[PDB]
Amino acid sequence: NLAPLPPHVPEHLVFDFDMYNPSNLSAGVQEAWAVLQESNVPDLVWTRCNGGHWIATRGQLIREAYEDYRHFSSECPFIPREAGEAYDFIPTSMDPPEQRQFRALANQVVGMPVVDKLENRIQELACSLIESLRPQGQCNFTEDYAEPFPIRIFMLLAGLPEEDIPHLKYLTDQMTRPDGSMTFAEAKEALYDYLIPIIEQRRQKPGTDAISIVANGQVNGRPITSDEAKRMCGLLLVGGLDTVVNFLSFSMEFLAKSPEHRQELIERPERIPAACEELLRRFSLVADGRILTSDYEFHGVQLKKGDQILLPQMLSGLDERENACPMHVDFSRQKVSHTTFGHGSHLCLGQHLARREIIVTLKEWLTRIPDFSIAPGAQIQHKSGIVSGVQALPLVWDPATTKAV
Ligand code: HEM
Ligand SMILES: c1ccc(-c2cnc[nH]2)cc1
Repeated sequence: NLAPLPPHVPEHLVFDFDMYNPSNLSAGVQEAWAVLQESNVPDLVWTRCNGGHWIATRGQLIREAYEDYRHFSSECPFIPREAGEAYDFIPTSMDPPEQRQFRALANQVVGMPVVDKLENRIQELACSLIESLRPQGQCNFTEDYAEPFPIRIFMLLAGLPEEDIPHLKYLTDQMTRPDGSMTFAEAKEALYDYLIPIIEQRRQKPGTDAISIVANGQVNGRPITSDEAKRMCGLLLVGGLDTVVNFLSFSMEFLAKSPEHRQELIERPERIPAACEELLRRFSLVADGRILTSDYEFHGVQLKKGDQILLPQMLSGLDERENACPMHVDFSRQKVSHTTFGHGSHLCLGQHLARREIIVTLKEWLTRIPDFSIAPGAQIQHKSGIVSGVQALPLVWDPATTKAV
């Protein structure tokens, strides 16, 4: 389903990429997207899928568009338009300087200090889940660890019931990797039907959880409104539920195939941090974009006010002009260039949480289960969308090679 090419688009800039269903999906998600960086594809292309939009395919362009909020606005950050239109998440749907007050608050809830505080639970939960897995010789990493780990830590943080996971997780999946079962607005509304009664309660009777801190916070000297709180909380949910979850599966899938990488980390633990950056570069997974605020000429292409452009954060680090041998995971790269957690004013506030969770998972898993692989005859499937994922990850191992700690 291709939308008719608008007038201002040179037919030579057409490249019909479906961000919801790239062509080389079988090969892997990052590999499927990276077709945008072949010699045949211009730096800035137009796809007729998902109703027509620009895509910047290079690190240099993505970074620039990101920095440039004057021209490229977050007002409508999602493709398709209706999805970007229906989204009113804060601070994500706002530009500086408005953005800034809301961000400062969100930072209170997720920043460094909170991670430092939660660190012992993070470690506790990872050890406990792993130890629980170990003797079995087999899981579903996606369901058995990558889902529970990051999620139970978020629920804890936000003061929400474990019982709500199944429910929330579905709604969140609908937003980043729309199924067709429900539109974006419906998905947004139901998540919202959820939070509303909750924020009500925490404005009345405050706790120490994130929702309470958000719901009772100050923004530009006055108190945040219920609607504003609803809107920040929405973002927190998706970030909390949907990101690290998918990140871990790509990473683990990689580790399950690369014994030598496992070993390197086992013998030279001082490398964990450096490896974490490299996996963040290679298994980058977020693709969103911006809306043009006017007619503007970018890198020789004429953009019309109201044109949406996808600025795949995933693509910067997979670019050869930024990283030599981009598809190759190398723990000792002198410089790991990426924009995994974004660029410009919208840099991810929850990056600290995310890294802490990755490093723990690697350090702890490898410790107990140093030798593992993918189940013989399992075919791993990735999924594409705003945030990409792994469908299932069946792992197998000999319990006899594990070590209980
Ligand atoms: C490994 C996982 C993660 C990745 C790759 C990721 C990536 C991103 C990206 C690319 C952006 C900017 C989007 C834009 O510019 O449109 C962003 C923003 C955001 N992220 Fe993350 N994120 C992750 C995890 C998290 C977590 C765990 C949280 C906290 C619950 C979170 C909270 C946020 C917030 C609050 C913003 C908005 C910042 C602003 O608008 O000022 N993220 N993230
Ligand atoms: C949709 C909404 C939120 C996000 C996100 C921000 N940080 C992590 N995930 C990604 C897509």
